[PDB]
Amino acid sequence: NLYFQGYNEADVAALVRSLDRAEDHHIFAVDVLETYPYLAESYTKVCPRRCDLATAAQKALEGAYSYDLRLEGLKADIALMASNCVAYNGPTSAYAETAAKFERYALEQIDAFVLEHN
Ligand SMILES: COc1ccc(CCc2nc3cc(-c4c(C)noc4C)ccc3n2C[C@H](C)N2CCOCC2)cc1Cl
Repeated sequence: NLYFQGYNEADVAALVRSLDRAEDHHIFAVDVLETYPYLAESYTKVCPRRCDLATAAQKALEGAYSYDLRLEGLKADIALMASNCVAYNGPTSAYAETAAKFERYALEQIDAFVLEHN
């Protein structure tokens, strides 16, 4: 599929929005530094690169993920969200457990979208 015309941006953005779960206490909804702006110095030392679901839904509408055949770019942004949460909060916290659960749920929804759309 060398000439894949890309996934519909609105469709990808609705997929990203559906990854924001109440069972995850919405911890991935918005930038950590929008919620905790004074954490910036401490958080950036550990996590130089950040992402969140509101930023990803915005990037989806700009077409940031549309041209990856298997939405590899979106999967990398989900992995970053999850990884930063494990790294900043520690592997024994309930946050790290929520990050691992969210990641597994998100990759399954991404794969089901790819399979459905194609
Ligand atoms: C895993 O168990 C929980 C998870 C989260 C909480 C506390 C809430 C929380 N604890 C949070 C921790 C983070 C966070 C931090 C700090 N570093 O990475 C992440 C991700 C980010 C958001 C967090 N949020 C949600 C923030 C307060 N909200 C803003 C308003 O809209 C709803 C969401 C409590 C529990 Cl019991």
